[PDB]
Amino acid sequence: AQEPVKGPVSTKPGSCPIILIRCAMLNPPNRCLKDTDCPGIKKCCEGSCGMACFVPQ
Repeated sequence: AQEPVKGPVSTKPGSCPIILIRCAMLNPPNRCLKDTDCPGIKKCCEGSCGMACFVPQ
C-alpha cells in the first residue's frame, strides 16, 4: 500500500543544500536526524559529513 503522508522519520522531507560531497568516512555525530529542531523553515539534511539544520530549498 502507499504511505499515510507522515508516519516514519519522513521519507520525503526537503532537499539538502549540497555540501562538498557526502563524507563517506565512519560514523560522525549529528545535531539532528529525524527530530529536526530548526525553528523556521529548515530541515535536517546532510552537510557533507554529519547532519544538521539545512533549508529544504
